[PDB]
Amino acid sequence: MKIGIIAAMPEELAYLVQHLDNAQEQVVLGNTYHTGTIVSHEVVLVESGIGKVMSAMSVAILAVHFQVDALINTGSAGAVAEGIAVGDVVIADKLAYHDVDVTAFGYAYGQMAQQPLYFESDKTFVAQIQESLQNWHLGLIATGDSFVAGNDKIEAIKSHFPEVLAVEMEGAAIAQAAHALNLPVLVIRAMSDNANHEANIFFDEFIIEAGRRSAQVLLAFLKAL
Amino acid sequence: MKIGIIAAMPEELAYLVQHLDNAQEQVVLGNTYHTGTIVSHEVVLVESGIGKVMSAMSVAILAVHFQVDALINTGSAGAVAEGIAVGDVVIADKLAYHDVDVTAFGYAYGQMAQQPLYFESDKTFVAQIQESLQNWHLGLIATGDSFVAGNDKIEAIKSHFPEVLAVEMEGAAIAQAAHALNLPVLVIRAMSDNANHEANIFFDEFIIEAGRRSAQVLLAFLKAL
Ligand SMILES: Nc1nc2c(N)ncnc2[nH]1
Ligand SMILES: Nc1nc2c(N)ncnc2[nH]1
Ligand SMILES: Nc1nc2c(N)ncnc2[nH]1
Ligand SMILES: Nc1nc2c(N)ncnc2[nH]1
Repeated sequence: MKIGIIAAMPEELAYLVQHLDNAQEQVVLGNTYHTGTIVSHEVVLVESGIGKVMSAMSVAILAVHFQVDALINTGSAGAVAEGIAVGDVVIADKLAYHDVDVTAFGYAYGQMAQQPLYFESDKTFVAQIQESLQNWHLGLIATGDSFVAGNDKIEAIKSHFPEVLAVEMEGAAIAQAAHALNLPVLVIRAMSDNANHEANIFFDEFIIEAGRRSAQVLLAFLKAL
Repeated sequence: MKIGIIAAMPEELAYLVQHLDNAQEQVVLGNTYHTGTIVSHEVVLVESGIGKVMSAMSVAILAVHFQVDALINTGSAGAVAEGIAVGDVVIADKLAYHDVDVTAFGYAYGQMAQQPLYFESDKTFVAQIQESLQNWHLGLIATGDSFVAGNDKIEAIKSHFPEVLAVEMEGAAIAQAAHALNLPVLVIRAMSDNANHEANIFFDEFIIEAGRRSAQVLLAFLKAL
């Protein structure tokens, strides 16, 4: 499988670019796509930009232009669940939006129209990475076009998804796009903050570590795949 | 210019498909793209699906695969401003998200990270359609991954954007994607409801009319372009 690897920010893609063999760059519509191999696997790496729209466009271009067979999404997120420490890794076995409301038509809160409420990382990828797995957790990552920085927002999100482990701005968008384009995806994150009132401060301090930790898990997964 | 034309729902693309000359269909990653000409213009038509992610993927595929030169986005929206009647048309001279909060890093409410707060329909397209222009208005359309159906939500949105004329789920996403991919876009909508407690009921009754009215304005624009 040719694997597309997406990260929202440069800090989250840097470590992987450093491990890219026979690296080449291809500029497509103003963004750079890195091609080459990682431990034998044909990959395309891309820093998508932040949020639902930028994520969705990278998936579409990876699918249509680069003809990838699978996707891995890596980066940092905010820790919200019991037992999840800053620096921990979360493998998303489910993904959902925490900021979607089409309930007027009967959909569940969080469920986008003409979509399932929950998307999932590919089950075989999840089984394999668990085996290769750093303190880590398996569970729900909730996505929204918002940077969560307050207990009031955390509690709002938990009132809809009590089992949420972490929050961030792209996961469910990448999974929605991947599912629409018929591609398996694996979503991995490392915690840079607690999504609380200080979230922006700790995100700034720990983004590089979190980006690297998530990337290290991705590399361990590719070594075993 | 080869023009990509995007509508979220089938009801919003049907009238245009009926006016497509030498119509052909091309299936790309599970979605149908209609090619041909409308009043001499080379077009590609696509029903993107609902919401930010589906919109963004259609723009990316239109850009990268079909190599379009411009985009027109058409459909229905909910009327929220003074003087805007159900059935009226709104040409969006500005677009912004009403559901985005990255204020923790200093961005304005509604402003996505690494993006402007307001996107705009291409100024030359707006000048031309005004000339070709049905009761209609020129102003802000606010976008969110939510179907607005309550005065409480309307008032929430207006507290952030007092000049908002209508609300819907794709405009600003299409404009964000178009801007990122360096393509001019024109956003047009016809009102199917008032985004109030009955919004889903009136949307169901008037979606076909609204889809057609917006499409008729788009056709008048192409006839003059
Ligand atoms: N409405 C809805 N609830 C669920 C659930 N508990 N699990 C999966 N899909 C769902 N869809
Ligand atoms: N690393 C990271 N932290 C967060 C947060 N608190 N909210 C949204 N996205 C994020 N991404
Ligand atoms: N923060 C911010 N305010 C504005 C405004 N009033 N107009 C355009 N761009 C903006 N960006
Ligand atoms: N036609 C239409 N009405 C609406 C509404 N009230 N909210 C969001 N999108 C919409 N689209």
